Amino acid sequence: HLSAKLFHDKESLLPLLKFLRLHSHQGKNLMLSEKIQNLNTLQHTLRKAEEYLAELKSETLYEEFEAKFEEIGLERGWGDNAERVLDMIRLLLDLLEAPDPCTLETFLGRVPMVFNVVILSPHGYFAQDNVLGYPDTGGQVVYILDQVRALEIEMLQRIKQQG
Amino acid sequence: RERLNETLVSERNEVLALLSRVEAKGKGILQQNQIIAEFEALPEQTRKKLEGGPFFDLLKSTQEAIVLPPWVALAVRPRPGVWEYLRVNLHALVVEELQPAEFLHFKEELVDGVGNFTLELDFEPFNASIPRPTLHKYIGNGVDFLNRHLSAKLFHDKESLLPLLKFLRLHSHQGKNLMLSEKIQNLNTLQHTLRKAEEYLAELKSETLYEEFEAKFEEIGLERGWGDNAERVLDMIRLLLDLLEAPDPCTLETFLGRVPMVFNVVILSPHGYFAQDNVLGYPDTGGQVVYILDQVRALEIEMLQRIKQQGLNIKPRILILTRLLPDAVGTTCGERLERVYDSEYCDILRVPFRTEKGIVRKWISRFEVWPYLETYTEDAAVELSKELNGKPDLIIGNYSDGNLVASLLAHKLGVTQCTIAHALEKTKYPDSDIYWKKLDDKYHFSCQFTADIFAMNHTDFIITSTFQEIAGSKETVGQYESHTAFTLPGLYRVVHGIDVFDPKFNIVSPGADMSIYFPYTEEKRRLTKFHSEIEELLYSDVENKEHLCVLKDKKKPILFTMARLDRVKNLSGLVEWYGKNTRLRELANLVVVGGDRRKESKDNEEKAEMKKMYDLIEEYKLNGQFRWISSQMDRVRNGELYRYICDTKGAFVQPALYEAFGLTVVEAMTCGLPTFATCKGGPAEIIVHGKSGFHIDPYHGDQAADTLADFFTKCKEDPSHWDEISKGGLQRIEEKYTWQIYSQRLLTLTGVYGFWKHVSNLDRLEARRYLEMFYALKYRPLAQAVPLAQD
Amino acid sequence: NEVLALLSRVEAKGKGILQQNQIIAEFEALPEQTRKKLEGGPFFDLLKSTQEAIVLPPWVALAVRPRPGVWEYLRVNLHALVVEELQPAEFLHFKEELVDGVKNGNFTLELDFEPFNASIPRPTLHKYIGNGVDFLNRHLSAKLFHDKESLLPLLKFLRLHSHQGKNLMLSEKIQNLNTLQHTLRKAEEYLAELKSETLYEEFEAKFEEIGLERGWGDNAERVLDMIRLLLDLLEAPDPCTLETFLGRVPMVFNVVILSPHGYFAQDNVLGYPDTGGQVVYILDQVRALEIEMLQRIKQQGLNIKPRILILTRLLPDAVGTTCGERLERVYDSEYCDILRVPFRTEKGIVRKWISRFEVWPYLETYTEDAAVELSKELNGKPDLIIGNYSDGNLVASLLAHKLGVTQCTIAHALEKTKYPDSDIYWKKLDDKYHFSCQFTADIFAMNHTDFIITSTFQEIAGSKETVGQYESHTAFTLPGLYRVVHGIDVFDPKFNIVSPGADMSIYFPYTEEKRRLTKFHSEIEELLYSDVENKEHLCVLKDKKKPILFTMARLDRVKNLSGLVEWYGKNTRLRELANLVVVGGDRRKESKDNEEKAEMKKMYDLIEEYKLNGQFRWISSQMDRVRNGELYRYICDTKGAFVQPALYEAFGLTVVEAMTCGLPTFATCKGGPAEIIVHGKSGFHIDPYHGDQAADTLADFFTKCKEDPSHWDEISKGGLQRIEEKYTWQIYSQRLLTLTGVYGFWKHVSNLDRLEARRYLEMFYALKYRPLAQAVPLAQD
Ligand SMILES: O=c1ccn([C@@H]2O[C@H](COP(=O)(O)OP(=O)(O)O)[C@@H](O)[C@H]2O)c(=O)[nH]1
Ligand SMILES: O=c1ccn([C@@H]2O[C@H](COP(=O)(O)OP(=O)(O)O)[C@@H](O)[C@H]2O)c(=O)[nH]1
Ligand SMILES: O=c1ccn([C@@H]2O[C@H](COP(=O)(O)OP(=O)(O)O)[C@@H](O)[C@H]2O)c(=O)[nH]1
Ligand SMILES: OC[C@H]1O[C@](O)(CO)[C@@H](O)[C@@H]1O
Ligand SMILES: OC[C@H]1O[C@](O)(CO)[C@@H](O)[C@@H]1O
Ligand SMILES: OC[C@H]1O[C@](O)(CO)[C@@H](O)[C@@H]1O
Ligand SMILES: [K+]
Ligand SMILES: [K+]
Ligand SMILES: [K+]
Repeated sequence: HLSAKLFHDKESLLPLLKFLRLHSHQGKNLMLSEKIQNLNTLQHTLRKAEEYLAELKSETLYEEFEAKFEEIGLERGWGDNAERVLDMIRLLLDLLEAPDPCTLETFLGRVPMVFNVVILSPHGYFAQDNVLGYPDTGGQVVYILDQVRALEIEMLQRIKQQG
Repeated sequence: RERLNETLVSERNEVLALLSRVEAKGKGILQQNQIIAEFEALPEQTRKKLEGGPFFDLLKSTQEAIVLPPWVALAVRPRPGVWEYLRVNLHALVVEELQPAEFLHFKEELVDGVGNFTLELDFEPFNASIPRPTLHKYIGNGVDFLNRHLSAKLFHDKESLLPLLKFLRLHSHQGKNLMLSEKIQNLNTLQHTLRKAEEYLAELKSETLYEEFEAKFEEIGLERGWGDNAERVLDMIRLLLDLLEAPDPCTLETFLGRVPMVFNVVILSPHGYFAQDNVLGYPDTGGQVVYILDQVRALEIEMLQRIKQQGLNIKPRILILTRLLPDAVGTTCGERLERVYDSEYCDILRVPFRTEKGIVRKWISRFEVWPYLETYTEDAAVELSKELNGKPDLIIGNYSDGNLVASLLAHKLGVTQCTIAHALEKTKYPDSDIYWKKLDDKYHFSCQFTADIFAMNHTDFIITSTFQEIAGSKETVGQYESHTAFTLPGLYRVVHGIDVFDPKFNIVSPGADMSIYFPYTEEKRRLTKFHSEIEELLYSDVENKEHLCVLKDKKKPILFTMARLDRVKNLSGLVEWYGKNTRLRELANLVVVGGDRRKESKDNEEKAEMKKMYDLIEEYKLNGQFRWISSQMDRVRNGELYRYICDTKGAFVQPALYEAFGLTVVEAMTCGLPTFATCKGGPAEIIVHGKSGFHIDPYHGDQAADTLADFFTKCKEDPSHWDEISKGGLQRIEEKYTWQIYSQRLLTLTGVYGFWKHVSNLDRLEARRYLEMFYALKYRPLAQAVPLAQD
Repeated sequence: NEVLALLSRVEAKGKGILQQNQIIAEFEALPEQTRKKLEGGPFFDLLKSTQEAIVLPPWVALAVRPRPGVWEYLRVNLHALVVEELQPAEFLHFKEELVDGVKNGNFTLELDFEPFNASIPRPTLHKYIGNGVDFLNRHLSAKLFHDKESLLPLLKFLRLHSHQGKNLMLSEKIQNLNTLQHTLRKAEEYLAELKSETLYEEFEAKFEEIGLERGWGDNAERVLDMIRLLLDLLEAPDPCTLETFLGRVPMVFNVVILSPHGYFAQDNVLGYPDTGGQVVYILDQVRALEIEMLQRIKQQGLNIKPRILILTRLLPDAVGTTCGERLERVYDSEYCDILRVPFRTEKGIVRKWISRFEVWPYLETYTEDAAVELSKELNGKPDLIIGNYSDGNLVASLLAHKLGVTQCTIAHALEKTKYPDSDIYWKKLDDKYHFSCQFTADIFAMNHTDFIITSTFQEIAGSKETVGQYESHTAFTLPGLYRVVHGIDVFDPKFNIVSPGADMSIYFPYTEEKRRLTKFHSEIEELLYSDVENKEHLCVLKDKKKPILFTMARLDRVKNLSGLVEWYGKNTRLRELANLVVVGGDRRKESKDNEEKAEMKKMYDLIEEYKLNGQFRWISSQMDRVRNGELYRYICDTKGAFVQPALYEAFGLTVVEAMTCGLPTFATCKGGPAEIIVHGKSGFHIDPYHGDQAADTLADFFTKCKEDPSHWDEISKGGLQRIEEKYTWQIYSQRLLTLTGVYGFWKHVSNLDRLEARRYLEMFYALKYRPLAQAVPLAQD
């Protein structure tokens, strides 16, 4: 649905830009800067970013080309090296041109997003010992402990990969 | 309009940048390419240039510098497919940017000097239907774009889905019903029918043959064409259910590619001597022929598998329509119907040219066939009507006459159309657009350019062999691209000819037949049966129509080339470069194959070119370092010939002023022979300089010649150097140019565009009338103008 | 009735290879058969509605017109039955076989405009034919309704609107619908408290600050109304409000009118070949258009001085006329001038008058020259361009294109309908009439123009039984040249019926004595009643007391005056009842025109053959409208009648002129007069194809009026009332100006989709007209 609504409808694409422009965490600005006010300069910048990066060595750290990026309106979060920033930028360019579901998902999943997570489990005796089997204390408790542990490994992984 | 700024740098660099803008004025009343615009005062400048700052922008990318009265106009191309036209004047200031139609006005004043209501062709209005990619990535990728649009349009729009239903509902072959029967009158029942089918089918065994459930299917409204077994019928049913629900690009393409569609194929290749033997190297007879022959073989094999897999027994037929030449002796060009070697279903179908005085017997040059094509279309319609069982499912045009005809044919018969340029003469003959009038009596370029612009927009999709054929490179303009804005002063002005972003361009790269051309290093496969013949061909002391001069030293590496002999192929030029460079003549022997000296020659360029070769031999005293070999018509022996050059550790050089694709380049590499190809056109893309081969510049040949001397010099020092490039090439080929994926791609495209054709019928209706009128009132007159051949 | 149709289909086959019209198809077929007719069933109506049937040996093709604008094409084998549906293109194949022996080339050009115009949905109703502005209004109204993207055009339009560098409406300060909104409200409060009559000079200082430029009104009351209209459009657009506003915005200041052929002047011309109602129409038009134009410019609070140029051809050697001067003021106007530019070639300018059928090779250069010459005359560029007839429409299109101006076209006649089967038979007519050129320009300007003005409904869609002038251009073919599958649509929103009128100061009832111009009587008496035969008038009337059967017109084949003379000549009863007075041809000089020259011989001969002396007075061209008006009123005095026996008449200003004077009129039923007159009420119809009946009908009128004198006065009154209601110049000027505004704006909205049609017509002009035009032999001095 998004993939289709996102195809050459300008009034449709703006939201994605607002998203990336407003996107920030803990006072640090992410993805697009405030210097980018519209799809036009967004398209322009992304392109300008592609040309440049295409030339650098794959494993080049974001820090190197960071100076240039900050000028043209690009803040952190695209990737840790040039290779990863390259793909991420290429994907977004694609969403602006010819949106498809695989691309839409793959990109929205890559944007560093989940940092702080709140999980709600009020009832039962929720603990890591001397609990399981008490009234109301059961698979939910077991499920949630396994979940956060797994979830934390991924979140670190994703935070690292996006630089 | 950013590029009109970096030039305002006259305020900073002025006393310098108005110099290069001068030493151009010191050429005068003309135009010149980057080679000239750049290599003029820029290199010929003094250290008082120091212009390697902000200004190198426009110079470095400026396609043509057109000198005029005090005003000089530049054409600047920031990115492929984007054009800004500018004019300042020489010494003086005030440089103002120009509109497209206006920039052409300035080009026309360069010849005629001044026809107010003189025609403008503009196609941009006639296509705004689907939007167009602004992204480099989608150039030559258009089907991927059309898919994504089609997917979107199809997504939950009731009315929007109906087209797909009707498509499968009407669809049929030779009166037999395929896909959906007439029972399904709306999406409601189709949704329901498909669902019930999947139920029944999901239950049965994987390998269960269609015949089992055909009974049930026929009952519920489903005819054949879904698959041979149940496993395949299931997949197809799911694909469709999915396009009904939540369409996506991968699915749409997959399903549309899969529907049984292409059974009868019609291929137009009228000009030249089209045959499987005793032809190649003749005028107009060359890579287009080789390409079509490999093409149909591959296409047949894929078609057969698709038909089998979909649960059909239908017999495919592929016809190559060309001209019947009753008088070409020693060829088969006189026989109406001929089976293509190694195919069951591919046939050459020959139809004669005629006027009201009866058939026209003699061979005619590809530049002169125009008057004959419309009657050819009529007559071919009739003949292919006779041979074909049912009508054509796909029509593919080739080159200008072929594309012209295939357009007419497809309009007439109502069939999906593809075109393949194979070359575009406007890029091969520089400024032949602006200067067309003085060239017309010889090349009749007025008809061709018209046929080209006509077919280009008339076709449903276009196949190209490279990206360069569409948008070229970052530095230089593409072959199609150069047709976007041009003028033929006095005739008409093309404001928008074609758009490098049009969703109809698809790049499908051909290959070389791998049983003919393989690595020289496989001994088990070498054809030694041929070595006597080849030893004679290269090294014998007999001079005759088969070969001229002689090689004194038989152990040198051979510098090899092969091609039709015409001016653009530039074989004479290479012979000169070689002649002048003494170090190179020392290291290697020149062996050139082109032109047929067994018979007196009827082609203008060929004749001219034979004259130069004859002279050059005398001028540079080529005897003993040179061997001039006549046209080699047998591809099989040709394969062994390439490999043989490999044994000597030589190279293949292709010195053309422009080369639209260059199969010989693909061939040489496939054999493992290190290749030096021209940087103008396709080989620029085929070869990665230094890795899979090298590039040379036909405009600086003395440099080309010495580059070659460096290469041989290195290999004598380090023989592993020769091997390095040999492998580079072998790999590039395996990676890029091969026939396997070709047919699959081609069939899939036909499926997608065929359906697209039906949705979008309503908005192309205007462009259809436009194109009808262009042909009627522009082409027909120009063609009738062309002199008839005299028997 | 499977046994019957095989019969009529036989009778129709017996006629052989030809086409037959309903006048014949079913006219011979249905009644001329046995009593086997029994046809009151369904299959009857099919034939009864058939416009033509083209019969070839195995087959007959039928064009069926159930309702105006609605066509079906069918074929039937004359044996075996089997009716078969047919596409317009396939039906046209038949005509092409009928003539050349085979269809036009398989790849020969088919003109089809349908896919082009389609930008806006077609009206299906009879009511909207000729009413197109009404329809375009409901469309814009809706497209405008609460659509941001759709209101911008109106802002952009109003923001760029200017004249001669003086800004109008909105200034550059207003960049968006929001500030426009805010400003209009701000402007609304202000003007609400002010006195109605406060002049724009007062609040002018204020408006300029908030971005409002001049042209909203002359006083506060008017600026207020207008601003509120715009508020409404931005809020809740409706058709009436939209039109009113668009018609109010000051737009037309400079007007360019194209009328190149004939001898175009204010005196000493009318009745000369090619010189006739088109000239009259245009003169009355500019006069009235100027008045309204001044009216509006004042009201919107502007001081601009209008200009109206009528571009025509400079004829240096036409003597006795003013056709030799470059600039001429139109009598009774401040701002209207005739502007003459000469025809020329490489060899220099061409002196001699050239017939309308021959001008084509000259029309392109004319346009270029005209452009240059009107650039000198006009202050600013043209705000409106009006094409007239074929050569005029052709040149009006090229100018409109060149200058980017709003284009209207007025046919004034369409030759294809005047010369039956001139499309299918075009080839044998061409050396003489060059219809390949003309039809080409017709089709070209018809589509190229922004809107079209007609003088009658019949001019578009005809009547229930008969095809319309434009309607006949929808599907037609010119064997060997090209095929027109869809050339025009009778329902096209660009059509507008705006009826012209007769100048009310020149033509009025014969019964107002104070107004009659008696100073003319001496002359007219000699004109009608004198015993002298000369180049001014031929023969002589024996009895001055009989009523006069009067007609006046250009003298040519189609006006069919030699016909009327013959009808009258044959019929003794008519001859005793009244004298025939025919005004046509100028016999003072040698006639340089083909039809007129031949038409004169026909006339002369008839005079001898029918012994016309004593009953007949043949008068030369009366070139002065003033005396002519009185001449009309004199015919009234005798209790005579006006008769207009054309084979076809596109509109018929004479018929109007007659009726306006109170002179009972019998006019041809072929073409415009059919709509103008209501048989038995406003006058009577006659059929030029049955003359002897036309005559008898006239004799009957006169016999009646003799027995009952008050019967003459009934028709007289009916004619007068009819005119008062339908044909008058007053509204014309309002409508035309309004239309120019609505269509002017639509230009900016629809521009996206006329780009396609624009390139289509460009190629048609370039590769079709030009070549044809150049093929026409040039005149030689
Ligand atoms: O005495 C007990 C009972 C339960 N469990 C664990 O609690 C979870 C029960 O989850 P399940 O989904 O099976 O049932 P639920 O308690 O969620 O209804 C499982 O991990 C059990 O191994 C346990 O560790 N000790
Ligand atoms: O004397 C000749 C000349 C041509 N060729 C073949 O003709 C084709 C030429 O194709 P290319 O694209 O290189 O040149 P084109 O003729 O298309 O311009 C290649 O397959 C060559 O092997 C050949 O076999 N013998
Ligand atoms: O000898 C003539 C003939 C014509 N007229 C005028 O020319 C016009 C003819 O217009 P109409 O539309 O009736 O016929 P048209 O000439 O336009 O075909 C009328 O105003 C006539 O009064 C005239 O004044 N004197
Ligand atoms: O009904 C299942 C119950 O057990 C839990 O998994 C907790 O162990 C909860 O979901 C709920 O209290
Ligand atoms: O223009 C090059 C020529 O050679 C061909 O490849 C045929 O061998 C054609 O494309 C064209 O006739
Ligand atoms: O075709 C009728 C003729 O009469 C006119 O109305 C002018 O008197 C013109 O439109 C045309 O020349
Ligand atoms: K951000
Ligand atoms: K079917
Ligand atoms: K304004």
